[PDB]
Amino acid sequence: MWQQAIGDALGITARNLKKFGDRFPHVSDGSNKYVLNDNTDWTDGFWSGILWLCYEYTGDEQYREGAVRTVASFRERLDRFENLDHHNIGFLYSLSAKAQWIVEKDESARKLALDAADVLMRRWRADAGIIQAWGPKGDPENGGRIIIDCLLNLPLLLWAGEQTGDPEYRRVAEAHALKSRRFLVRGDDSSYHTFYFDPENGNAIRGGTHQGNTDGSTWTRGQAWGIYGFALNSRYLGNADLLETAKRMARHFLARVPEDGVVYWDFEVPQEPSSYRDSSASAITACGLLEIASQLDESDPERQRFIDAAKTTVTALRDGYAERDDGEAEGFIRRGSYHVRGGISPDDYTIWGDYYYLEALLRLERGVTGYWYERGR
Ligand SMILES: CC(=O)N[C@@H]1[C@@H](O[C@@H]2OC(C(=O)O)=C[C@H](O)[C@H]2O)[C@@H](O)[C@@H](CO)O[C@H]1O
Repeated sequence: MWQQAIGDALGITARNLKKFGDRFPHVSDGSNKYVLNDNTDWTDGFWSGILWLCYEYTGDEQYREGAVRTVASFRERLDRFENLDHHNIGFLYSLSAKAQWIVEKDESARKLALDAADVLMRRWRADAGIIQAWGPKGDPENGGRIIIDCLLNLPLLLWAGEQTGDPEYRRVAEAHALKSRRFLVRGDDSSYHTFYFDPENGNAIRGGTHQGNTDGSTWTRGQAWGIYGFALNSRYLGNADLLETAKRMARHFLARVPEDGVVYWDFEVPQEPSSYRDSSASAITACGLLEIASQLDESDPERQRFIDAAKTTVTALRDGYAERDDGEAEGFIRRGSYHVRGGISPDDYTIWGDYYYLEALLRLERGVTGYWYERGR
């Protein structure tokens, strides 16, 4: 039921690895070909994650060799501090360096991940009690802003905390997670994309977005980041409240899935066929659902209900958005959207979409849970 889907992904990945060389895929832009970069964006780690997933499934060394090469690329990126002045250090190094340590216990990868965790830690603003999303410290407009995406970048810190025994990692991680729950999540279980606090004291100011339709809409990927993100912090912290929030945001998402099973880019715009979609949001959510389920009690009937929703979602992605390995297609799933309001790849492949789509398949077929935490933790 999942072998066929995985099969096409494996084939597409093998071809890409040869085609791309040492370059990294980000998103497509009006075609079945990925636009590449020299490891300079926030999405580069997803390529690494895909390669490590393919290796774990097949045992095929060509995948492992490609992943190892990206790790070397990440060491260079880190020791040069190239475009890392943001919170996405987690997405970047959890799926690359920490991934290798999770897969084969490579001490060298472990240290790199730890090195990367230290840099991310210096993004914490004591006065505001948050981890700054974008820009250098004190940035006039972003110095006190947090984003729901950041929840997915906390696993790197939490993992490092357990690795080093340094309590500060978990302290700042839990604090930021709770702050996010109070201000980014809304009363109807929906969510804001970003939230602003007073840099001087950390007082709440306002919620808002630059990727969602309006400050008060629900950017589906934002919601997705929340679902999976809160569930991941929930696991590390053993926080029943964060888990509850994950489930709330999940149920909200599920009740707004359109007919073909894959969501539009924002829940608060007309849910019409001519509107852009965001397959990546559905992909992230499928993983979120499985993570939540994995934390529930067996007697919890909602557990199987989430697993089934995750399956239905992956199946929906497979039947309507997945690319068959036709020798040309470079992406796993179509119709992802990067920045709709901005006009940037609103109907294309997204490397993160591809990663979560595969992680979902690996979770469902082999019980392989990705690289957010140690296997068996
Ligand atoms: C480093 C940075 O700020 N990059 C911008 C992008 O931000 C990323 O967006 C997403 C996403 O899911 O789309 C996830 C990351 O958490 C976040 O840092 C994004 O805003 C993009 C839109 O055009 O612009 C980049 O500059």
